[PDB]
Amino acid sequence: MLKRVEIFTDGSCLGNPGPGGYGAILRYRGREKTFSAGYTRTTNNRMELMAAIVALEALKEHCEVILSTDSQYVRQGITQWIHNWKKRGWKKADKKPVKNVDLWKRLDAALGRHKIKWEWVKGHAGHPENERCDELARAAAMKPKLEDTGYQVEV
Repeated sequence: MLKRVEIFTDGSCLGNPGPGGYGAILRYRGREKTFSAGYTRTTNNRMELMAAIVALEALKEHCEVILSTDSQYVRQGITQWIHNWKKRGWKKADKKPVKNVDLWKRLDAALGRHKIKWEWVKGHAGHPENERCDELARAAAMKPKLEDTGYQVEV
């Protein structure tokens, strides 16, 4: 019987773009482990992705993951865009590069190593783990220690 793990993620910025942060809760057999980190300058989308990335990468063996988030950016990514992007070797129709391809590739990579089961949520109501993640992300964004080297900023 494959290890079953639940993952909750959320990421955001104190003004977008701006100081950002993410928070993830990885639960297993009633025991939970927290994950968080703050960056000097980044965007909401990157954080939403980072959260899922770090959590998934934390796993050290094949598992059955039940990933839950309220991020539409990640939702649409996984549900639609992600498939088409890979076909065109990571490049939109108008030849423009896909945004945050660095993090997307990383997420995809991590995803393929487990049996994911996505669960898209609406608000905080009836979703305590997620609310908690949001809390983690904000606190981390208050005093960021890391730096998002993959963030371009751009003129």
